[PDB]
Amino acid sequence: AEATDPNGYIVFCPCMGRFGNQVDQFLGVLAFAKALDRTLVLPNFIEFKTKMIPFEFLFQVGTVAKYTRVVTMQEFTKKIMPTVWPPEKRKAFCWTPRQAIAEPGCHSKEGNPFGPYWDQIDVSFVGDEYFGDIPGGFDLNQMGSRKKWLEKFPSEEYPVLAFSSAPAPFPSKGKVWSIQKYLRWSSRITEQAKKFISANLAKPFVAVHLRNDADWVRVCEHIDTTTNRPLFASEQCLGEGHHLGTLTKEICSPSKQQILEQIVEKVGSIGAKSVFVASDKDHMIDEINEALKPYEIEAHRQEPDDMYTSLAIMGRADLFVGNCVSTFSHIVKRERDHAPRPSAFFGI
Amino acid sequence: AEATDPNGYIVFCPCMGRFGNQVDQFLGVLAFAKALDRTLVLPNFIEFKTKMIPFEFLFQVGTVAKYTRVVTMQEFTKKIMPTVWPPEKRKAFCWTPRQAIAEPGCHSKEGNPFGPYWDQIDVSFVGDEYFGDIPGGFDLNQMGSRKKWLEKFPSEEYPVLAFSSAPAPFPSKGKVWSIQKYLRWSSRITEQAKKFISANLAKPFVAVHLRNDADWVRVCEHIDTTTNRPLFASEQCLGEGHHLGTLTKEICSPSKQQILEQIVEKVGSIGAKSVFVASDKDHMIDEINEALKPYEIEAHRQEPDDMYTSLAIMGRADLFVGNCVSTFSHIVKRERDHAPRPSAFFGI
Repeated sequence: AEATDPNGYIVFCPCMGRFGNQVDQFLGVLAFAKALDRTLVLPNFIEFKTKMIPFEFLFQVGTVAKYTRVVTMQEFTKKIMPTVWPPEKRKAFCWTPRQAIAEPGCHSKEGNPFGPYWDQIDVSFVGDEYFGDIPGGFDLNQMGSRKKWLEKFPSEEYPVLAFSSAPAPFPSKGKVWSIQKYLRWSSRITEQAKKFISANLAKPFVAVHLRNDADWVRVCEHIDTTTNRPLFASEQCLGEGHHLGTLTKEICSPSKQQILEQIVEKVGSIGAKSVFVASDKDHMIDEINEALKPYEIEAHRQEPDDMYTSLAIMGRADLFVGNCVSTFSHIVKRERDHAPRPSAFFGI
Repeated sequence: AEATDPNGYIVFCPCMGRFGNQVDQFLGVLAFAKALDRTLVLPNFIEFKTKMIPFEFLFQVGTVAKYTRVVTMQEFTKKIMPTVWPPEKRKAFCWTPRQAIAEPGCHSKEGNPFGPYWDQIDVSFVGDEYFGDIPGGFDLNQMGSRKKWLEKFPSEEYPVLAFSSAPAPFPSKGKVWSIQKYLRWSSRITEQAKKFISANLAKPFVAVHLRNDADWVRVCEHIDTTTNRPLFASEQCLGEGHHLGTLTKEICSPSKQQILEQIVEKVGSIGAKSVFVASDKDHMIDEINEALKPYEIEAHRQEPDDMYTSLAIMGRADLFVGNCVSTFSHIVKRERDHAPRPSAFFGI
């Protein structure tokens, strides 16, 4: 006999993008759950090898609970689902019906990682509900929107709002960035971060995020400086709606020369004794070491490059230099601001 | 030098479902274009063999123009696109960014028939815009929604609103059904309809729509009579929100016996001299002929079964017996009501 939340629950797939995008929307989902006053089922994060990673393996449940009411996916499946969310009542929630690429619907389980995510917790949907007629959908930005959610999907009939995709803005709104202070790395991640730092990174150290795979270069070469709209996390350095300047290809994709000059500069600025590099592809260790040869310091990376432990290391750095467009860099910026530790971005 | 509409244009893919669903949303799109006061680019309809069928091959442009301002796809590509919609300005419009199954976006051209549709008219998108923050999206149902469309997407910057999917409710709202009176079959279709009738269908004739492929049977066996919500076109026989009765599996998927009894009954009722059958699969010609043997009349079908000419034939029938759940049957019902000719449905 489990006593469940009378207001009910939200559960969702963090089904868009890599970890950067997933954390970016997760901040919004926390706000949305708080605003609706429903318990948030903490997601399994998704990694592409498909691997589901429990929230609690990465971040501390105790800490996130200081923002809003939460349960782990483990608690939800074992303790909550059996008494309030039987298989006959499992409905998925999306904006509008869509054509499968099956009747018109959300297609919550079509493709990867959509299907694997829900299959991980033995969930099949027996119907869809739509929220497009609630003004702003999940924004809660508009008058009567919050109440329409309560009106349209009452907890008795709808104890679980299960979302096909994260019910949150992408990219995240400035108002949710500070929620990052409630994402505290797990003990395992923090131990690993500390071990690496003591083993390889003489203090003070500069940590850098480099983004340079072909997919990334393609997005950067599309930038329109005349319209100058946000791209991914670009507002982190340029302000809301870019009121501070123009997003350039130099900012999105700094050249090897631009990277090396700016690293040498930042090392000089703080009298750094080591450099840490995290990258999606080219860590430029050999080129950076060649550049820092006169300072008698070296650059170090993780092998293999553990995404989560690298974020934690960058969070602990004496100085962080990130890529302004990258949501992965945005995790670091927000942690350093709120979890203020000095940060900088390439080309700004 | 073409003088174009200062208010601009709407173009869309009828990217959901077979022709029934496509016409169902098209009625809504006509209303939406009318409400926004933008010229509607008439779609190419989609058939799965992927084949694009020009609007004007099926329906009369003159007739639809009596509802709202329209141009054919041919006019749009040759006369309009070159002066107001250059490749650099071709943006797609959807509710929210989504994950491709590519950066987050509408993915207007991912899969089939999405990609082939836009490739048919040589359109590639260079960016996405979202409309989820306009209350109700394309509903225009809500106060300030119409004006937010005008405010957010002005014709100067946005001369073409190009939609990834039809910007219309599915299933269609009762308020749009009467718009079907502005869909008048082309001369080619009507000639073919008449030829078949004179050749095979002694008057008066009963026309029947039969739906029975495996995919269909699967949807019908999911019906919940206790919640009794609309399914596809079911409101055509049961009223808005089913205020008239309960949608049953008998209505959705009538048995062979139920079909045969009800056909014999309807033939009796009007002293019918022939039967016409249109089906997605089993036309039951041999079983129906066995049943009508005592009336000395026969059932006839088209070979191969031309979807469009069959709808036109059913529209002209002395009595139509349709499937209440089917949007294909709903085309017939609405034509007979508005284009009132007698209609009936199996199991009601």
